[PDB]
Amino acid sequence: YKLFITEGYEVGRVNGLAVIGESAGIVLPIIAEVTPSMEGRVIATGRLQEIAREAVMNVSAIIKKYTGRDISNMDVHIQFVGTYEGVEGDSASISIATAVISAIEGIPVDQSVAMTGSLSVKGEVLPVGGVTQKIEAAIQAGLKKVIIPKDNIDDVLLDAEHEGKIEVIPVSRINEVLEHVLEDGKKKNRLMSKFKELELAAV
Amino acid sequence: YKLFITEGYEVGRVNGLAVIGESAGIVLPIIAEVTPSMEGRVIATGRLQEIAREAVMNVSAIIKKYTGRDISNMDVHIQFVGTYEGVEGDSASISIATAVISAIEGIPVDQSVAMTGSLSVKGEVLPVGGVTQKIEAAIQAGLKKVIIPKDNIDDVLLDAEHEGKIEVIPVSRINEVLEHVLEDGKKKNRLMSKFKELELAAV
Amino acid sequence: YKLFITEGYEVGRVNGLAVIGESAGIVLPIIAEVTPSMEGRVIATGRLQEIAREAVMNVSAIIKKYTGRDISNMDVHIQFVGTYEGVEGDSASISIATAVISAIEGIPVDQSVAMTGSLSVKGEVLPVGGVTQKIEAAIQAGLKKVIIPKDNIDDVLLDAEHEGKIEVIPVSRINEVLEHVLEDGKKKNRLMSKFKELELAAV
Amino acid sequence: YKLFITEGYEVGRVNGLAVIGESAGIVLPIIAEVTPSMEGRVIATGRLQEIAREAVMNVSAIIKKYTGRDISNMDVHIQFVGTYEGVEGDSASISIATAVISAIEGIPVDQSVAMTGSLSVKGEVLPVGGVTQKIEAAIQAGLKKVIIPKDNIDDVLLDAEHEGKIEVIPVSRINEVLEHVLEDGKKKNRLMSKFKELELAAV
Amino acid sequence: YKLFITEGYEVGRVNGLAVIGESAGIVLPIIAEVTPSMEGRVIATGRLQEIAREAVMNVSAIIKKYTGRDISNMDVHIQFVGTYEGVEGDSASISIATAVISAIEGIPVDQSVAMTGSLSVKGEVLPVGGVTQKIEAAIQAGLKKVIIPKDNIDDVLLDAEHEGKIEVIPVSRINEVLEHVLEDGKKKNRLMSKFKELELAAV
Amino acid sequence: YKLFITEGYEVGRVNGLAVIGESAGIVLPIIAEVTPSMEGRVIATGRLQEIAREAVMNVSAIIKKYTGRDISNMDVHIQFVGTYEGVEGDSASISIATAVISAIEGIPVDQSVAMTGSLSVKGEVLPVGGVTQKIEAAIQAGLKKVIIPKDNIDDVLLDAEHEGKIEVIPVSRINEVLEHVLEDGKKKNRLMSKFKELELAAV
Ligand SMILES: [Ca+2]
Ligand SMILES: [Ca+2]
Ligand SMILES: [Ca+2]
Ligand SMILES: [Ca+2]
Ligand SMILES: [Ca+2]
Ligand SMILES: [Ca+2]
Ligand SMILES: [Ca+2]
Ligand SMILES: [Ca+2]
Ligand SMILES: [Ca+2]
Ligand SMILES: [Ca+2]
Ligand SMILES: [Ca+2]
Ligand SMILES: [Ca+2]
Repeated sequence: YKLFITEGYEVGRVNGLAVIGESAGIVLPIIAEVTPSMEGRVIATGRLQEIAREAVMNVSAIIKKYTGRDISNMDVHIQFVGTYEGVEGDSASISIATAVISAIEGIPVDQSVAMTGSLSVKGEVLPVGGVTQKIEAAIQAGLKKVIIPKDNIDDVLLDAEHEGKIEVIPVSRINEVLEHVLEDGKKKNRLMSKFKELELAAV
Repeated sequence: YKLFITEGYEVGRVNGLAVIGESAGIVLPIIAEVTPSMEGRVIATGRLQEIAREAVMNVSAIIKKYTGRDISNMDVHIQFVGTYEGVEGDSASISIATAVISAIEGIPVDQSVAMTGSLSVKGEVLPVGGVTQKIEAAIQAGLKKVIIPKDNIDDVLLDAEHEGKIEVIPVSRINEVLEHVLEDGKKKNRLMSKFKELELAAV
Repeated sequence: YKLFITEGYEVGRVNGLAVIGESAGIVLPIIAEVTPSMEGRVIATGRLQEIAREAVMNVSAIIKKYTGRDISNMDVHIQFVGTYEGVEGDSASISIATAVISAIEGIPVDQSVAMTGSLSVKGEVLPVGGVTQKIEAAIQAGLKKVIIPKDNIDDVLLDAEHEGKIEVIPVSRINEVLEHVLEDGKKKNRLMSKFKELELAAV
Repeated sequence: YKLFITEGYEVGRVNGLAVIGESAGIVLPIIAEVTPSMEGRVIATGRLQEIAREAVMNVSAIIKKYTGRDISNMDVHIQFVGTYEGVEGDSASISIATAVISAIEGIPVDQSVAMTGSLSVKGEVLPVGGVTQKIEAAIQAGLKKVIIPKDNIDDVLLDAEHEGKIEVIPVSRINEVLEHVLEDGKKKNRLMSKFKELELAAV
Repeated sequence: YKLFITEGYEVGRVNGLAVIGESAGIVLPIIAEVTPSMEGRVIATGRLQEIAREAVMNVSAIIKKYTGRDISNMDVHIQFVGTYEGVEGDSASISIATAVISAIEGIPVDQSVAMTGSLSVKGEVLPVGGVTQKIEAAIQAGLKKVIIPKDNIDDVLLDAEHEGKIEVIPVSRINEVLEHVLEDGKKKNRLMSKFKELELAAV
Repeated sequence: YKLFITEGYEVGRVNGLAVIGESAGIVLPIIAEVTPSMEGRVIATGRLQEIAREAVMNVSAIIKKYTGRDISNMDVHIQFVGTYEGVEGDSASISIATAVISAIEGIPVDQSVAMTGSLSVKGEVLPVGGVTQKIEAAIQAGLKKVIIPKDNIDDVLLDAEHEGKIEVIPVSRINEVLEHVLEDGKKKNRLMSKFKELELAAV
């Protein structure tokens, strides 16, 4: 049995990447759900709950500004799949942000694409540590692609036999992440049209 | 005397399964109660309190979304029956989730059915470790059926004389767990009607 | 001098029973006090503080649900009388639960009645170990009655000359414990009227 | 030089009594200070730190209930004067409780009065071991009076020439201890007025 | 990879300075975003969230008074780039205030200029601790200029080889900070015209 | 660098006095700003925000009654200069009230005068604790005068070498505070003319 899925499309689930110990990479799947608040809360537990809060607050800024979803009146539940002492997650993890966008919009995410990076409140993907070891974990898991922050491209140093095994996609901003992982369709086209103004503002 | 009941129907009580040490299985009964908050709290103590928090937060997402119960204004008390050093429970244990649903709805649970698995915030039952040893513990306890995550079916390897002694029921999602363990009746039919939208969204 | 009282009625004090070593029984008196929180805390120290927490959290569920006392805004102080290495107390000890109910309601407890058992969050008295040795300790202390969980009746095996010396009262639920130990009067009648719904829900 | 004072009145200092080895008595002075917490802590070190915690938690119940001092927002520092291997202190020692009340109220304690006993969470003074040997230690120290738990009066057996040398004062409850040791004055009268409800509730 | 940018102009991003431990300086970039409130909230998490609240409330006074932006009907998201135990930020940090003004006005900030100081509700820049160590951190980061409170000029003591490497700009008030860091243009000229009345009122 | 100014006149800034720990005095400068509400809010953060609310609500009564300023349609921002765990401020601090009056009227306050006291809703200055230690802090800061509540005159006990170093001014009411600290001029004369009716009503 595995705790991640490696192919196919699922709503609210993203294959993020993290580190354990100082250096070893892991696949850290995130599952998100949004509910009416019946003020809304970020509902998370465990050692990574602060990263969940960072990611959800940061993605909420972009969701309010560019899509107009009233995420402040939602409860946002973040689940980390897999429990390990010593996990270090990405600040404001883009995997968590992506899972929330998927959950709110009902648009599934490609499970064959892993990702790492930190989401800024403006929508930029900021660089992170451990990118080589995270890519190695994605290869060992049988994933097809890995999204990384563009400023981490020169941090990648793979041995001879991790080379050629995974596609590495550098990104600047969240809308590029979404382009690469959301299932193609009308819903996706509508959502990306809203995030166009984020891209225009940034470039 | 035993600490579990093996037949009959009881509100708020579920025969979960866990491991002690690395490998040995145990029956881990859960008892849940919900109260008005007089914000509500998850009230749990001991070594497994984090699993209780995970389960209750995850089941709360599905309860709010699909049934509309205001579980955020309830106190949720989780009790683990039996105290053992070295118990490892299922992340977000489905036994705890089930006990909470039973307690809130007032619908009793079949004590002859044990279960193991992890509840996702979306209602899926995720795979767990130790399923063979947990099934062995259920057989030694005299239980009739065991619910397991479907992805763990190929993890089961029972000796000649544990074979034929217990029914093993693989599940994908929480609504299937409820179908197998809640007492038949009008209350159950009403509740399952609400969870229909979860099943439709998932398939 | 003794550390327990064996006759008479006192608020907040209950003669519980425990084991020391593997097998030897002891009388373990509990004294409880409740105070305004000036969120409230469970205040306990020593080797048995976890049992105190279990008992107080479990009894709080039933107090909130059936009596409406705002115990979440109280500090609950639990004292164990007598200090011994190697004491094993009853999980969620009913003696502690009873002491708390007595303390909150101001209704004294019969000191001639000892008790053992574990309180469920639903109000049931769950079975415990060592009941014969605990009854022996109650007899040696000169107590008149001992409340035990009903599922432990067939665990009792007393020698010829412990026989006939103490009344053994099996119980299913907390309201029966209270019926046997609280001082008769208007206060008691009012309290038991509230716990009637617990009995009805259980049977 | 001595480590105890035997006459006069001092804030926060009480001449308690303890045992060393199995049987020998000692005077064990306690010094307490309370500070704002800048949640408050019980700050104690050494072999007797658990007795300090018991005493301070138990006296805190009575302080909150009857005097309304917010002792939960104070740090409570307990010092044992004199360092000896093998000291056995009184559970929930009344000397520690008294020192804390004195420190919080700013009312000095009579250094000519020693005391032994255990404080209940309800304000009762519970019996202790070794009272004869503790009285002997108080006589050898030149103290004038010794407060003991009333249930220990029949434990006193003094030789011919310890007789007639010290006044022995049996007590039921903490308010009687305070009456005997706090310096007379307006502050004391105000404090004792608050503890009147404890005495009324007890009798 | 770095977490700060050292040249160029970006909306909503400012290179602030902080201390870690007692003495060591760090560059602490701030990213701000403002959104419609869909009352508005200050949205911040982590150890520095109180400094974020102080800065945003203080800058809001000056924004309302002098520019008339309805910041009370905005959500203000503050992100600290870089996560470190033991960071001590500037009270009411001017870097946070500047980031908010930039975000609301859409006027980018010079990334080659670091800053430290505390914003008063009247628009003054108040002195801070650790200015030498903060300047050292800015030099080690390759920044070109550092804005400091004027009252901290005599606190600067740089070794021989930190000297000559960075321009140090003392300021009295926020409008001077903006003059030094906002990108020149029509937007900036319009904004500074509004803050003219702040300067006139102050001098 | 210091966080207080000790000479000169500034709008909206007052050198208040507070205590840290139990006893030590500190200078606690307050800075206030008022803005149109664009209902108005009291905007304050940190550990002292309740004192800010008390002071601003109490001073608002006197401002509405005697000066007719529509302070209910203003936002009132209160800043405490200096951040310390364990600060205890004056209830309804007169320093905060004074800062607000100065800010609304545009009349600067003498920075050489410190003050302590609590403002009543009727304009009286009520007594406070720690006045000796607060005066000591003002002397150590190099302030020239300290305003105290008249009922605290007999609480002052300064050592030989704090004596003769600061002028101590006892007051009954807010209009006397203003007479001593507001800059002389036409604005002040106009304001004091309005508060004349407060003095007449009080005497
Ligand atoms: Ca390729
Ligand atoms: Ca590539
Ligand atoms: Ca079968
Ligand atoms: Ca099957
Ligand atoms: Ca009988
Ligand atoms: Ca019987
Ligand atoms: Ca005598
Ligand atoms: Ca006597
Ligand atoms: Ca230069
Ligand atoms: Ca310069
Ligand atoms: Ca003079
Ligand atoms: Ca004078």
